[PDB]
This record gives sequence, C-alpha cells and structure tokens, in this order.
Amino acid sequence: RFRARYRWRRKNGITNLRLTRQVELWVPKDAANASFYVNHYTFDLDDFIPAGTQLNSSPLPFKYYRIRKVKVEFQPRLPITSPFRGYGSTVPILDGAFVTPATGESDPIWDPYINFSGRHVIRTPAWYHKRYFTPKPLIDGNTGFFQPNNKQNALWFPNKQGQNIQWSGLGFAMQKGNEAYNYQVRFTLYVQFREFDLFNN
Amino acid sequence: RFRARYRWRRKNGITNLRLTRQVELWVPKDAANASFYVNHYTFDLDDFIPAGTQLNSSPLPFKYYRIRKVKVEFQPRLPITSPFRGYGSTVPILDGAFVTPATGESDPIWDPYINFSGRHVIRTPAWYHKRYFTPKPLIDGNTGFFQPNNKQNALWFPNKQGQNIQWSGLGFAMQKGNEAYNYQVRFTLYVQFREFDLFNN
Amino acid sequence: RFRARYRWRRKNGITNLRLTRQVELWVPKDAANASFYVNHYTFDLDDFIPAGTQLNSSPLPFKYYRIRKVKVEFQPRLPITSPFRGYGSTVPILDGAFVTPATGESDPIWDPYINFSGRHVIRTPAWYHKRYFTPKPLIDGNTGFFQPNNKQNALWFPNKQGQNIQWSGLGFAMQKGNEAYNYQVRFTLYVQFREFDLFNN
Amino acid sequence: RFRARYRWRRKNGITNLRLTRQVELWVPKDAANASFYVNHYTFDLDDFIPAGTQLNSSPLPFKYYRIRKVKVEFQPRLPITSPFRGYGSTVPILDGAFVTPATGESDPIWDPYINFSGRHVIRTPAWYHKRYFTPKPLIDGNTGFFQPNNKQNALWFPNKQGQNIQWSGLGFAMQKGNEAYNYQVRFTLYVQFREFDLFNN
Amino acid sequence: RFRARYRWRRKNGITNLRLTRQVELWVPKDAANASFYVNHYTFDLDDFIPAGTQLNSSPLPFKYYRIRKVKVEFQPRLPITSPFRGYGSTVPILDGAFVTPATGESDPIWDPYINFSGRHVIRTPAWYHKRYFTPKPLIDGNTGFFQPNNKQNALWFPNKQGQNIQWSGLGFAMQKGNEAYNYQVRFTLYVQFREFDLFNN
Amino acid sequence: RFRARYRWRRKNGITNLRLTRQVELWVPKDAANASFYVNHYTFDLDDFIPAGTQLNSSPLPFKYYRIRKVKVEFQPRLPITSPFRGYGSTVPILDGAFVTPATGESDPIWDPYINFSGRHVIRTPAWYHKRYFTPKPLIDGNTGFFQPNNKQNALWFPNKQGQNIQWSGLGFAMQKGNEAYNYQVRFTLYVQFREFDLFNN
Repeated sequence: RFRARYRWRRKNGITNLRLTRQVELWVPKDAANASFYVNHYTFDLDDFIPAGTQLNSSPLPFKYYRIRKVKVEFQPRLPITSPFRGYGSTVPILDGAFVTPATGESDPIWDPYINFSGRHVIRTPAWYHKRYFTPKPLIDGNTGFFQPNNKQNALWFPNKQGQNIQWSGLGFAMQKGNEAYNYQVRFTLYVQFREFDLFNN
Repeated sequence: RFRARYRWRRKNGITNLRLTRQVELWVPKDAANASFYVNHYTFDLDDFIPAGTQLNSSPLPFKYYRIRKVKVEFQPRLPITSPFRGYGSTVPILDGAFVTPATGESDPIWDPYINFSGRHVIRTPAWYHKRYFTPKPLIDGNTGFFQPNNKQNALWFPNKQGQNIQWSGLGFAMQKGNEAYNYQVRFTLYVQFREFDLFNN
Repeated sequence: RFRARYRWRRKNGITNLRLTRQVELWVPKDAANASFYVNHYTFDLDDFIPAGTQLNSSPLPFKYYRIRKVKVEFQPRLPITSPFRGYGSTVPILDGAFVTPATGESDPIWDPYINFSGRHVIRTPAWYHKRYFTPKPLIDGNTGFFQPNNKQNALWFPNKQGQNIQWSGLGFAMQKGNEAYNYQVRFTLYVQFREFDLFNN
Repeated sequence: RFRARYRWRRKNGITNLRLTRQVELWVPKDAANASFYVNHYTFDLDDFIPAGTQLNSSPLPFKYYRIRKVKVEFQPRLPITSPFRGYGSTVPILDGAFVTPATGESDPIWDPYINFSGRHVIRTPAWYHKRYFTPKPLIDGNTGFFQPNNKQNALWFPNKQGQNIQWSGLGFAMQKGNEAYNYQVRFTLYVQFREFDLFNN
Repeated sequence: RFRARYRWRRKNGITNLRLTRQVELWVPKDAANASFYVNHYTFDLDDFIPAGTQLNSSPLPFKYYRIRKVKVEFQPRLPITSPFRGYGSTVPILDGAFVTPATGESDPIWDPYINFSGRHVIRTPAWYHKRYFTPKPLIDGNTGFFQPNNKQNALWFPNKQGQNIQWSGLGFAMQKGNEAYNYQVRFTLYVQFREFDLFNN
Repeated sequence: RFRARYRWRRKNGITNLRLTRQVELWVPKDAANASFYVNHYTFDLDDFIPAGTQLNSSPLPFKYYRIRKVKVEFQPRLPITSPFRGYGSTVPILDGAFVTPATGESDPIWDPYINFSGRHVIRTPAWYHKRYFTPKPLIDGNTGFFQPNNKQNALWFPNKQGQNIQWSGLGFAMQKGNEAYNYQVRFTLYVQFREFDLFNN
C-alpha cells in the first residue's frame, strides 16, 4: 500500500535531486522612452550537469529523467535607494513560442505580456522575484504538443549528456530606465531520475 | 473541491467555445452499376477561424487549444419523394488512414466500410445523418500514435493561425444512383481554449 | 440548481476576462506653495482593446459586455529616500462630475477631496496606492442617473469597437513639492462578456 | 448582518432627510355649469432647496440623491358651513403625461380622472386630502420609461442645484362652484442622500 | 401573502393580454450560388393595435405596458415534396444591431449567424420554426443599454398609440434555392398592461 | 458498471491475442579471457505476423494495436553436465539505447549490465531464463520519450503490415567459455487489438 511505493522506487532506481545554476541578466539603458527589454529562458540539462568521463558519460549515473518543477529566482544587484523604479511582467510559456523580437526588430514601447493569464508583476530595479511551475519538454517542432499537469503520467526522457532536449519556461519584459541595471538569475531544477547505471571496470 | 476547479479555470484562462462551418458534398451519377462514392473529412482549425490582424494574429486571443468533440451533420437537399434510395456507411477513422481511392483507381462496387466496428448506416438520398465522437490529432507521420479517450490527459496544442494541424475524423461511402444528388455537410467543433493573450498598443 | 447556472452561461456565451493597460502620470513642480494637482480618470473599452479586421471588428468576438470591477494601481517611480513627502486624496466619482479645474483656473491650495465619504489617503512621492470599486456607465448627459450596486441587475451594453461609452471612475488630488515626480498608473478591468459572434468566410 | 448595513451607510454617507414647501391653489368661479378645474403637480428639488454659495453650491452637502416618497397635502381655507360642496379626483401619474388642457382648450364638463385605477375622491371646498406614493423621475422624453417599485434597485441622481430633474406626481380635477375657493397645498419629500462633500478653505 | 398579490393587481389595474399579427416573407431566387437572404424583425405596439377615437386614443384603455415575451412563428407555404432543401439560422438580437446588408451591399455566400450563441437551425423550404424569448426595448441610440432578464424589475413604458417604441427581436438568414418560396410569419406578443384609464362623456 | 466495459469492448472491437516466435542465439568461443557476448533484442510486429493478401493486407483484420506485455524465454540446448558455467545479465532497456559494441569495438572483459537497477542473473550454459515486462514504442529519434506504466493511457498505433514500428526491449550480456553454446530464444507478445476491419468483395 505504501511499501508497494517503496518497492517501486527500489526496483526502478527512483531518486529525486535538486540542481542549481546562475546567470547574469543585463537590462540596457533607454533615454526618454521607457521601452521594454523582452527576452526568455529555456532549460537544458546540459547547463546544469558537466561532462563526465569516457566510461561514465554523465556525472549522474542514471539512464532516465523527468523534470518536476523549476524555480526561477530574480536576485537584484542594486539597493532600494535607486533613482528609477520599473514594473514589468514574467510569464510561463509552455510551447516555446515567445514574443521576443529578432535581430532587426526594435524593443516595444508597450508591455507584450501584460494581458496574459499567468503574468506576475516584477518590481524591477531592486526587488526579488520568483516563479515556480511545471515546465514542458520541447519535443515536436511541427505540432508543438504538450501534456497537462499530471505527475503519474508525465513522460520520461533519456539522459544523454550533450544531446539533451530543451524544456520550455519563462518569458519576461522589463522596463528600461535612465541607467543600465543588473540581475543574477538563479535556476533550480527539481529532477526525478530513474535506472541507476554505473559502469565499473 | 469545486472552487478549486474555478481557480484552475481562472488562473489558466480556460474557456469553452463552439465553432461551426458548412461545405457542399456532391455525389456523381452512376449508370447501371450502383457504385460507391468513397471520400473522407479531416478537421483543421484554419477553416473555422479567419485571419486576424498583424497585432493579434488570431481572432480568438488564446494561446493553446484542444478539441473535445466534433459533430458532423449530413443535411439533405432532396425531398423524400426521390426515385432512388441508397444505403451507405460512415466511420470514424482516428489515424488518418482512409480507403479513399487515389486518382487512377476507380470507385468500388462494394461497401469498403460495411464490416467496421464503428460504422453507422446513412440512408442517403434524402435523410439526416450525424456522427459525434472525439477526434485525434495527426502528429506523427512515421508512427501515427494517438491517445485513448481521457479528458484529463488529452494533449494541448498551440493555436498558430495558418500552421494549425489536422485532426482525424470521418470516412464515408455513399451509394450512387441514377441522378447526382447533394448534401450540405455541417461541422461543429467543441473546443477548449487556454491562456488568454490579447496584445494592446 | 448549480447546473442551471452552467446552462445559463453556456446558452448565452458568458465569459469573464481581465484587461489591463498602463499610462504615465506627471505631477509638476511647485515653488513655495504646496498646491494640489487635481485630475481624474474615466474608462473606455477602446483603450484596452485594439482595432480588429473588416470581417471581425473587435479582437474579442463578443456582442455585449458589462464592467464588474476596476482596479486602479498607482506605482511609484521614485525611491523612499526622496526629499519631500506629500499626502493627497483619491475618490471614486460615479456620475462623472469632477472638481478638476478647467484651462484658466489655477490649482487650489487646499485638498478638494478631503471631506468626501469615500476618500483614501495616497502617500505620494514613493508609495503604492490602489482603489477597487464598481464603475458606473455614463449614459445620460441630462439626468446622469446610475444604478445601485447589484450584480444580477446591472445593465448590458453593446461592444461596438470605436463607439464605446465612458465608465466613470476616479478623482485624485496630489500634493506638489520641490521636484516634479512620476507615477505609472495601471488600470485593470474585470469584464463579463456575452453572445459569442465570430464571423467566418 | 445588521452592522453590515451600518458600515454601508457610514462608508457611503447615507442620510435620510425630509423637505417641505407650500403653495397656494386657486379654483376659479363657474356660473351654472359645474365644470372641472384640471391641473397637475411635478416635483423638482430646486423648489425645496435654496441656492448655496460659490464654494458649496448646495445647502445640503451631498453629491447624490433619490426620492423615496412624496406626501401631498390639500389643506382647506374655507369652513365646513360653505354653501356648495364638490367632489373631484386625484391621481398619481408616473410618466408625466397629464390630461391638463392647454391654453385654448376649455375646462371639461366631466371628470377626466374618474375611471383611473388609482383615483381618490377629494371632497373639495372644505376638507383635508392627502396622497402618499413613490414618484418617478422624468428621464427620457422619447421613451418615457420608469422603474417598478423596488427600494434596493432605485436609480441615483446627481444633486446639481439648478439643473435638477423633474419627478412625476399628481394629477387632479376639482369641481367648480358658485364661488372661487382656496387650498394651501403642502408637499413633503422624503429624500435619501449619498456622498457627503463639504469643501473647506 | 398571495392576497397581497391580488390587491397589487387590483389597485394598479394589472391585466395580461395576448396580441397577434401576421406578415408574409419572400425569399427570392438564386441561380447557382446558394446565397443567404438576411433580414430582421423588430416589434412595435402600433402594428398590433389599431387607431382609436379622439376621446380614447387607444383601443386598449391602459396607460402603461411592458412586453413579457414574443413568439415568432415561421409557417411554410410549400409542401414537403419541394425539390430543394435549405438550412438557415435564426438569432435573437437584443441591442437592435443586425448584420443585414444595406442597399448596395450584396447577399453573402456564407451564413452570418452560424457561430452565434443563440442560433437555431431553420429547415427552410417547408417546415415550421418558432422562437420564444424576452425582447428588449430600444431606448438609447448612443449607449444601447438593456436590462438583464428579471420579471420584477423590468421597465414600464407609456402606451401612446402612434409614438410607441421599437422592441428588439430576431435576425435570420435563409438559404436561397432554384425557386422563390414563401413564409407566413406570425408574431405573438404577451403584454402586461397597467393603469386602466377609460374616458367617458 | 461492468456491462459498460462490455459495450466498450463490443463497440470498438477490442480483442486480446497472443503471438509467439522463436530465434536461435549463438554465443561464440573465447580462449582464456572469459569475455562477454553483448547483444540486444527489439520487437517488431512484422516478425510475428506474415504478409496478407492484396485485399486484406494483414492476416489479423484489426486497424489498431498496442502491446501490453512481452515474455522473452531463454531455452537452453545443452545439458547440465556441461564443463563450464557462466553468469551473465539481462536488462530491460526502454529507450532503445544499448551498450552493444559496434563493428570494430571488441567484446568487453567486464559485465556492462551488472549495476543496472533491473538486472537479473542468467545462469547461462544450461538453464532456463525469462523476463516479463511492458515494452515501450520507439517513436521519436530526437527526444526518445516514453510513457510511464499505465494501462488506461497507453498509446494506440496503426497496424500497417510492413511499416510497423520497433518496440524496445531487452539487453543481455553472456559469459563466453571454452566451447560455443546455443540458446533458442522464444518471444511472446500479448497484444490488444482494436477496430475490426475485414474487406469483403
């Protein structure tokens, strides 16, 4: 009943791990327009796990994985006595189709994410912000299908260390002010692994 | 318990809509063979929704959708005092693989759908006919997989307005008589939409 | 009993949506008088919804609407180490008759909204402020009548996309200091729509 | 439950007041026909409230009002030993459409209000008479619509002091005798006010 | 409790009556396009009630009315052995804004009412069709407001016999075939009258 | 409740069948190293079902299938008085990614499957061995996703007779001794079929 859940985890090698990395996010200057800096983030397992050996290719010796949750932290670098305050948006985007302008298109004067059903407000020179959600894997390029939220039926993927797929996350728009400012963005994956495979000589 | 279902629909922007279109179906003449007119129908969301603007590309401002049900109506154009009565078949075909003869192959003398497990009889100069079922999306060309019927686990698809996928429906065979006859075929989609996204300047 | 409420929403096409826009608010300088900046806001549906096509004139394909609630956010642009603090008032004004001085009349030395029954204090160089209330439509110019608060009996209006009416909201007075300061004002409409009408070719 | 009614009256500034004015009514002489004197009364708030100052335009510092009830008193000026007794009618007329003859049309020989569903008999040289009812505001000239009796849903109107609307009341017909007689007509409004607004320098 | 409802109907003169009229509807010919005949109906009380006398201007001696329900009947003139069958739509349109093409615009090739939330299918050479609903009065031209369905709070209107207002009803689209066909359209008003006023000499 | 399961199987044509085939497995000689013979097995439906006719292409007249279980039997050909005993491993591998050395890479000196979570020991000159598990279909080459074990939600596939997909099974490593030995490997599919389609002339 609950020892049947124990023997499912023992037989199949089910483990639960937490992986974390950081990046830096630069919002440029804007003189007298208060435009929006629009970009996005996706999640690949290759950024969180380094390269292994010739014998054991992954430093995590598991054959399969699925991502349960992502936490995305926005950590500010500027104090609260900053001279300009801005109010932007963050959205989870599950199909990998963002509003991010390509090279040639300018930065918009209006918030492109303000009417979305899952937008939160990021107060964004000097305050903390975090989103927490289930990401979706980017499998098909033609149809772009994704599963509903269901922990028992979520698809498994091979951990291949270099050929890992993208997982679709977060779009954001940030108000630009008189001075360029900084964020340290921390990503935290909550991963469930399966099928322990350590090769030994 | 049931207000948790309300906050799931409010947070994610879940709406339920009904979309309808009509086409005309021509069955040609056959002299002294009583052959069968075999064709099929699939469903794309591009036929039901027109083109939008440059700003909002879809007239329905939702990011994702899944089709719950199709109703296909066969509406006759001829009265019941017609001189020849025919008896054909309709079948739901979920993988998109029909028995429809290509250009060069003739129309068969026998009903190709008469032994199928889900065939209904269409009495087909002058009577109404309708089918009601869950369609399946045409994702993979190599494997052709599709889900079982489960409303909670059915896959979500991006609404892309021009690049929309096919959904697999109905095959039919109609007995041809001494005179060519007409049907108006009405399709009705029952669509569930998700993630309201209206761009405003 | 509660599935009778479901069939009322399904038959009539009742949906509930949230629309948001932003503007910028400038309070000018005042030397050695501490006068008040008095202005007001009304709400039209044309500012929140862009223009549609020739076929479907509104990007929201609904025939009727009524506004349930407005949220008005005052988001500051200056930090809390600002050298002058001011204390003004916000009031909901339902008939559309404000105390705003016309071109030629000066800005008053006294708070014109300080004795109103529904005034809140806005601490107004560097703090957040929000009002939440039912707005009233501006129908008659001669009598200026409006309904009491009643969700079941509230009047319906056609969504006409360009000829939309005004809805009467908020008056405010802000204390002016030694330096001109900024607010980003965010408006959020909670709209109930009725009678889905999508034209398809 | 009943302290929720207290905080509704306190937050919105709900007060209930009684306003009274008097006029004189002259019925002229008629020799040997016993004709009827037909006239009517409507109610404007400008007759009951005098002019205010430049600062506070109304002597009642409230922004909105609605009239709950009118009492109309007919107070006689002649004693009961008067030589001729007459028997007329009073009617409430809610749309503002009376049978009162214009300049050029004579006074009728018959009672124009005798068959109305809400007529009372006024014994009318020397007796008291009173009517008590809900009046209706005269909003539209083209359609002339009015609400049913409902205290919770009755419309609110701005108190504008000079531009106030008419409220539709009473029609009456009085039998004329050998001598002209007098009435002092007293009107009493039962008004509910809302949104206290006193301007102070 | 229920004799209080009796004395409300007796004091105010409440009666309930049924008024009926007929018109003829012509759908023209169309060669080889199967276009749609789009028109609409509104309801005025002047068509249902003839002119009265100089003394009593209306043949119904009541001062006020409100329309509770309309029934609209489509009665066919052709038998069921007709050579072409068509399938159109009927919709209730409450604001008086129809899709009916003006003089100069042609008849559309597509059904303009097929996606509306309250459309019914009219099988339309030879079959009966009926709609039953609450109509809304056309009061304002600028705002076009209308009440929700509520029998206790529905607005009253003066019965003026010649200056009566429009009440907003039904839009319809009918498929045109090889031959022009006929319908007799029967309208039935369910009217509630108030304030009996018969003038007698 | 359980006759609803009967009408689901009757309407859709659900049948359950067992298909079996045999192959021969050769382990070569190794002099004085005791190396491992590493290979794998996948399952295609084309090996279990022969070719049909031009009319009915599959000898099983069903349109869809899904594989529930595989049994893989290792049947020995040598008696238990064999002079060398070996101890290898079998593993289920669900993504189709095996450790099998390509042409050019030698046979390893160590067991590559000894640390896997689902390995069983095959005592492997002269003893019986069997594995029993749910196989996974090889759909995507880029992502390699597969479902968790769930009988109600398992994907359906078209039975196409020649274009059938691979299903991912078993990897094994066998200890090589002084003499080459033999196994007869028996595979048993437990297949659930759907949508009976027999064409008749």
